[PDB]
Amino acid sequence: MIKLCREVWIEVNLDAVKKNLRAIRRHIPHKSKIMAVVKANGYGHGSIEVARHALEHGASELAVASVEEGIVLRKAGITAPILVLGFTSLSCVKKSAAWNITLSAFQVDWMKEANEILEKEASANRLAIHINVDTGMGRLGVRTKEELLEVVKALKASKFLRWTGIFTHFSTADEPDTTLTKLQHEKFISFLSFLKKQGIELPTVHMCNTAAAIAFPEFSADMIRLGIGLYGLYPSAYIKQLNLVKLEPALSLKARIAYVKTMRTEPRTVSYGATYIAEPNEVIATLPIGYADGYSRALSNRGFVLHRGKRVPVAGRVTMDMIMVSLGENGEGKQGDEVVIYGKQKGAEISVDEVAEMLNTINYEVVSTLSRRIPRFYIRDGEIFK
Amino acid sequence: MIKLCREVWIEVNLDAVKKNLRAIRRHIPHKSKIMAVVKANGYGHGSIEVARHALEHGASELAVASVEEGIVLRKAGITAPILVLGFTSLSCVKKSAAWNITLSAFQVDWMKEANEILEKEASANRLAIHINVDTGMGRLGVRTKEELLEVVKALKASKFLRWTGIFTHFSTADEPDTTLTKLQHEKFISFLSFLKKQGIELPTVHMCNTAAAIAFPEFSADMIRLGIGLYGLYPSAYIKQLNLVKLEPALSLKARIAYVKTMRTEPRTVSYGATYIAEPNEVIATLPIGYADGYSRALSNRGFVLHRGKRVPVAGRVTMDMIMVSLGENGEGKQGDEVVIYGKQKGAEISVDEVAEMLNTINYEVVSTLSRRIPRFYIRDGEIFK
Ligand SMILES: [Cl-]
Ligand SMILES: [Cl-]
Repeated sequence: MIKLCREVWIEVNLDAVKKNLRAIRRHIPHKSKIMAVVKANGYGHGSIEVARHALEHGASELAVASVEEGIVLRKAGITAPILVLGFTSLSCVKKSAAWNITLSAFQVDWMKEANEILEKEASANRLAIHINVDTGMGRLGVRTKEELLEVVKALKASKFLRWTGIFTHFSTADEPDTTLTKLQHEKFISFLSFLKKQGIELPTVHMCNTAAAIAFPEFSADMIRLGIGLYGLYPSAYIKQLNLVKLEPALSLKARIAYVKTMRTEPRTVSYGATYIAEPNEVIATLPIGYADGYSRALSNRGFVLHRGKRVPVAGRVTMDMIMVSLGENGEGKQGDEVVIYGKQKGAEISVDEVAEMLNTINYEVVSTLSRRIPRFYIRDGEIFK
Repeated sequence: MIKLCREVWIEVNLDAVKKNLRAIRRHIPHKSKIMAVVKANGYGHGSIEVARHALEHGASELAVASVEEGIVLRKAGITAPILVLGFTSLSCVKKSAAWNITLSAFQVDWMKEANEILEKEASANRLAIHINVDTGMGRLGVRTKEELLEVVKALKASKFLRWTGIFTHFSTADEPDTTLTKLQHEKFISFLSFLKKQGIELPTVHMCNTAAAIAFPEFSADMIRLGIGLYGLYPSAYIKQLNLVKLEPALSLKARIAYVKTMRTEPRTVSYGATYIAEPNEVIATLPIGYADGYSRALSNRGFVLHRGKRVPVAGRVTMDMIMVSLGENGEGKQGDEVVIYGKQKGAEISVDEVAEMLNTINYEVVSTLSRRIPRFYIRDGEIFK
């Protein structure tokens, strides 16, 4: 069924993804669109297959972190609009227009130089642009209404650029104190209305993320940007509280046992530093995953895996490519049994939220640091492919 | 010079890899060969170009973690012997014999069935095997002198296999207490003395890693396995202190500044959670690197980068694709300046070993978790390619 030389892999359930998008579509207003966020290799899930599926079941645009992530999607066949969320260098203006990637921009001088570059060539490639307004994130974007007016005029004069959006970003919308989130919203609404008093007509307006759309659905306007909710995970434990939308997690991680032995002979030391010594009756099983795959070294002598429906512990330090687990005295286990690292087995579970809690971080980082050297398999309609 | 859409990259200095190989050659006996370890994408440095250079300057063989990692090396034109250090499933016996990859084994029944697979397909190729003996690591390998002889017996009665090595691994050779290292050596030697009193001839013998080649060159036997020393990093502070061999680090990580602004209007909050609030004359700069690249989120409000030879601090939380740093009141900087994240700039340095200490791990983990969406550039005789 699954045949590998080194026996470790990931499974992505695409029937879960479709349900997560149903739930969201049926929460926000009917007049709002969905932009699916698939940067950082689909948050560790794989960007190509998730985008393809999301476009068939409710989304109409995509977002990525860089031009290079967008070009991978065009070569897979996708003709939908693609927006780049970070900052793009002027030396990629010609390539973005050629592949028809939408760029973010917020400076008067960037606009003119990008216009002159496409004018010194020709090509019916007009470059599409979204303007970023910084209302409190403090990362990228324009920050005063006088400055925004200068950028909008510099762009409306530029014959080879085309204005298709304006957005902002909320920095604390996953928290129970809503003070700063409403501040940001008032500031954005006033800037937009100042443009209206001057006779300027507005394109697509977007501002919400996963937490903003669950919590303040009346901020949806034209479009939202759905990210972490696409993959079946909640922005914060607090947003899980409200109990407004039901999501189902899409990823799990598995391996097969490589060797089993009893520690009868001496010495009975295990792994680097010899931080663990076994009984003469203890059974030790070896597994093919290590910290270079993204399984944190801080889980030395601390973590768990599921074998035959029960949790067994890591024994000794984590190494680059393998870990050892203890089956205890008596023992019971064979070369080739299936183990679950994240996910479910019978009626037991080790969830990604649990591991992130144990390591003092967030679920976002646990999934998106899973190495590309692990192969990905996709389930759709109960059957497996790649 | 370097031109990028998203402005972040790695530089790997092959002139430094060459000097590391020379220093090790002069310190060990002349009869002993060198096997270069490039598993896990060359400890994060890139496996292809580093293997090429190493075989041009002293190494005779290579080691990897899995059949798939060896296949990337053969596809780029490399014909040297390649040994898999982990466990390989019988699924890939026919494939390994076709791409001429050497595998480790230590079980009588695995030996028997591997021989059968290649028998029933005729096969002109003979699968090369190395036997792993477990003297104190507790990970994989054979444990008693009687059952090692059954395995030697079975491998010998197998016409489609070829015995080309026997080895073991030291579990504490980087520590001041040399008790256990002396004991494992003693056991390993009496096992081959046992085998030699039966008329059995021995193939290539190897036991040393980086640390045990430096502290005990009299253990070199036929061959050593040079891993972290090749990249210019010391296995421990204790081995670095003995001042026996001089290594030079190969890797640096850089980027360019995306945006600059003075926090004149309100609110002056910076990044998710609003964990840092700026001053109205403070200058804030935005860089394109994040925790999905492998820059740990635990460096939020804690780490540094180098700008114009100064250490400058991360402001607020690390995000998936970007960080923010503070230039101070009326600070000095321009959109496009060069920043150093790991490495040396003007008179300053942030070393990999410092970042590892700050996060309570070892230098192995820091380098081998740098993501593959970051491009690697190679420097040889002081100039650029790839
Ligand atoms: Cl932003
Ligand atoms: Cl081993």
